[PDB]
Amino acid sequence: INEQRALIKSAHRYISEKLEDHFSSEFLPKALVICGSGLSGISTKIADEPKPLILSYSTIPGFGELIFGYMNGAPVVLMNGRLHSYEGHSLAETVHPIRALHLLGSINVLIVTNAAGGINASFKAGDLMCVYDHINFPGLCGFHPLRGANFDEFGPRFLATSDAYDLELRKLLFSKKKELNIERKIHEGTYSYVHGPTFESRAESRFLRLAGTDAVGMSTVPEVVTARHCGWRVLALSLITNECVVDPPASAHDENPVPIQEGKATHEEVLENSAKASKDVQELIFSVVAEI
Amino acid sequence: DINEQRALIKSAHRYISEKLEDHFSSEFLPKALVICGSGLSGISTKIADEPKPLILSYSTIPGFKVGELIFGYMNGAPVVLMNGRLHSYEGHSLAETVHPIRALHLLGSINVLIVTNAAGGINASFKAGDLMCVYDHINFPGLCGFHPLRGANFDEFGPRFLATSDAYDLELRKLLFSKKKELNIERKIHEGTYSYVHGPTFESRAESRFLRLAGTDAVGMSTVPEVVTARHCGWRVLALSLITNECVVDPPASAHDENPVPIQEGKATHEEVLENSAKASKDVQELIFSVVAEI
Amino acid sequence: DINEQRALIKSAHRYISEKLEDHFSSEFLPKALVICGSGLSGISTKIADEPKPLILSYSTIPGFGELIFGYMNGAPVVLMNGRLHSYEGHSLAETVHPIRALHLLGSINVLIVTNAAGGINASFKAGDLMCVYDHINFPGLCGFHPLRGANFDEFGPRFLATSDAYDLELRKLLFSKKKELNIERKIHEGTYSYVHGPTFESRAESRFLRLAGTDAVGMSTVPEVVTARHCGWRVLALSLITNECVVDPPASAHDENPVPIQEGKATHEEVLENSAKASKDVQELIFSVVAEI
Ligand code: HPA
Ligand code: HPA
Ligand code: HPA
Repeated sequence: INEQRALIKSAHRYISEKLEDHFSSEFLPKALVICGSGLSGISTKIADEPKPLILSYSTIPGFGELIFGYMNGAPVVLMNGRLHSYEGHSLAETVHPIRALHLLGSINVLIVTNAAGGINASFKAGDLMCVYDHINFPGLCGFHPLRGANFDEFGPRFLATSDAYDLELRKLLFSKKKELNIERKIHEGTYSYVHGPTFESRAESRFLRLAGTDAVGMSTVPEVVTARHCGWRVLALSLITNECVVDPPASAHDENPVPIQEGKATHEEVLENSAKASKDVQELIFSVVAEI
Repeated sequence: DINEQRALIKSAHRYISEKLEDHFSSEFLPKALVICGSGLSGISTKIADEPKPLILSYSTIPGFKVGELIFGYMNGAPVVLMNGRLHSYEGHSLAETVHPIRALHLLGSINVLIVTNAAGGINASFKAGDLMCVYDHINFPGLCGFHPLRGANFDEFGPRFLATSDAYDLELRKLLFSKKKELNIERKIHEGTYSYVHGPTFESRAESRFLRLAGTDAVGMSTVPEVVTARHCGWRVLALSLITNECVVDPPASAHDENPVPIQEGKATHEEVLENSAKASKDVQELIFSVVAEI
Repeated sequence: DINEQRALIKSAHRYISEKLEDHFSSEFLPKALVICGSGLSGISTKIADEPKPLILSYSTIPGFGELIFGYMNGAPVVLMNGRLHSYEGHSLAETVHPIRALHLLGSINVLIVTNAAGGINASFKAGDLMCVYDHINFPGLCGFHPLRGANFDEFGPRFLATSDAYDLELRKLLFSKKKELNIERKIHEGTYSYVHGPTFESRAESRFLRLAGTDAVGMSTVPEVVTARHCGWRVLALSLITNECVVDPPASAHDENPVPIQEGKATHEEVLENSAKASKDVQELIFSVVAEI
């Protein structure tokens, strides 16, 4: 833990010095925006003045790029590039940026998006889901970002997660949907984090629905839990990029079977629907960030 | 590396056995191991002063990591107490966590594990302050690969494939309820299923709802690896959970609610767990003290 | 680490390939890998004497129990006799290594795999078979996943669908051969749940598995299935129901005439006894199926 602490310190030391050298007045970001699915182009919405700062991950200790600048009048930090647990990284590596950035002392809000399969039978690809709760499946079984010695200078040994998704931020999001007259459906529901990288089988999706899942994805919950451990408020927004297949597969006894490949999830589909929802998601987040 | 685990178990047992020989006048053959989790932090005081008990710090015993083992007579019965158990969420391997059970099994006399812990109430009828006699468990991490028997089998202790459908001895549970009645303890003792989850987070609302749906009556971050290991060694097991808090299961306030309930309302805290553990300690302590005397 | 796994896979394939070329006078291109789990331990005896089969002990193959290469019912196959179960402490990469090594031969397009399983579906009886047409990979959902790590781009996609994991035509082939062979043994079609083991499930765990949609539970096979699919192979999976899981709640301390909690408990002895009983049928089924893959 003591070496993790050193890495986090070194990272903060590097970042804060770049900031004070780059910005005329002290740059104190209010929000970290993990620019996942839907948010690939929101950095273009960063204001020209003051000139934004772009730090490559490669030059930051423990860390793709961080972008520092003003967005709709508000000072933010953007993460373009994230580490997914299915790539083999430890969860400490995944959430290192949150802990490093916490040391700036100004960030109080995490805004994070991701792609997700719709488990709720009412959801359609293209819909969004504002996350109000989650199930951390890997967390229940030992794959937990807080496993190990507690970072006492950050948060408590035992962290409650029944209050993870700030109600006021969710109300802010829906007020901006209405204000912008965005017609895209925004559900409110439970996000289940599963490790991946497989898409769910039919039986797995049926299990997840039975378990109370509205949408399933392969990221975000470790970052949410770590941000909550640091005391941050969290807004999480899922893009429903595909409808999960839940019907039993064709029986060998069926006269006219539905092909088992029919409607199967693909990364191509995820990418295509992420791009379609991108303008709405970026404009929603653009509006929300000003009022934080 | 089962070899190196074996070496650790053997050296720990060597150390313990030799200390017992040096300390006690007569041979000391404990019949039970009591793991003193929540509500049992004080039961070491009930160990008889005569003959003088032996205290072994985890720091002085091989393989033990930290915490102490206390060897003595409780209510006329020779026992070993474990104070200061290890937890997986702290980063220890499950091997490290259950190592004490294997080391103590080599004394050849222990045939019962008695374990206590704190648990969140998942069953809607449970209240803070209630107890739950455990009659079944769900080993969630174990199903997924975080399992105390993972690795080469300790064939000198038990079978490669261990049944767990019979983990919680019926006669010991009946004894528990007998003593409850004998002691006139008015505190409720439920009978139910304990689910082991890794922690160290308290469950989200959806997580608790999932646990409830899966058949959980109480949830905690300990005990099941020790139970499974004790069963692999062929011991009987009595497990008792302190319901320290009622898990929040209702959905959080909707952004569309005009009169939303604060999402932090009723949130679990370690402070509440400690406070309720303490309020229950007297009853839990008298209960176990009474049980050990009748095997 | 993917560097190391790739080196092992390359070295294993080279060793196997060289042995095949020396051993068989004609080029040997197996079309199926048969993982000879429960019910299949004797199927190697149905390998044709001519051409003489090649047996490769695991201890001589890099990264690897024996591999048997030969002709079965006219078809070139490789048999895995010996598998590595995760509960023994092996990584999932080591467990599925043979599939990636053998994929480099460039001819296998089908995995046939058997295993023993506990019946979770209340209608299943010991002695029944279950043709798998879906699974739940509980360990995989929670992080214990054979594709965890950098992706093997040479084999398949970063993100793999598993809603189509159990080939329909192969399942129809299996049931056709059951009919043709006049096998009266029941063959269910349902969902296999993989759990780590090595414990047999508690009553509460089985009850949980049942409500999750499990028909049969076992401690193997799903990581192999997922890996074969990642390689683009078709999969036929067949479980032997070797015991009926204990699911009823245990006796209450308040019961007057409690049912003994030990009654009906699972034992490895029972698993092996029932695997033995079903073995003739399972071998006859797989033998006839490979002729048409
Ligand atoms: O169907 C899905 N499952 C898991 N993660 C996902 N991310 C996008 N779609 C999915
Ligand atoms: O709510 C809880 N969850 C998990 N472990 C616990 N130990 C006491 N309360 C709880
Ligand atoms: O009951 C069982 N559970 C898990 N694996 C099994 N393999 C055979 N029977 C079982």
